[PDB]
Amino acid sequence: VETSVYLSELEWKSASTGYGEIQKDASCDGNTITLKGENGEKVSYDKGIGTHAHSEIVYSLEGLDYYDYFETFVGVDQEMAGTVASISFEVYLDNEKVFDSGLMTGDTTQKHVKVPIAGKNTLKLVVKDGGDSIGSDHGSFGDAKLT
Ligand SMILES: [Ca+2]
Repeated sequence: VETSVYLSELEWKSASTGYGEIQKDASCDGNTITLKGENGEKVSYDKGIGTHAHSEIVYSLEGLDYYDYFETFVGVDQEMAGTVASISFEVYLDNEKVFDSGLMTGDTTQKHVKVPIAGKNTLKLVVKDGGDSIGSDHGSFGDAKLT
């Protein structure tokens, strides 16, 4: 088995997005995924999932009970720096929310997610539209993986 498994290596049970394709290892516009770093500069990610509010992406963890955590960084993909981008990220394990970023705009520093998955069957990623419109709502999951 792999020591970690990127979500981009897995097939989802279902996936919706507000634009285009859910992109494997790229932003929803097909660029290298970038998030806002603590120093104000971009942080680039080789692996991850790029999507667009409103998005719900559901993965089965059947045959993946090997792993302790789901880990990822989340934020507005910095291809939309300077825009009206406004989103939130939620992560569910089975039927409960385990992570909620609250509102993130283009300048909001990326957030790290590390949630335990032991004993759970289903991982669901949600990108919501910040309560305005989906305009510029490009949300990326940097380094998203089971580990
Ligand atoms: Ca929005």
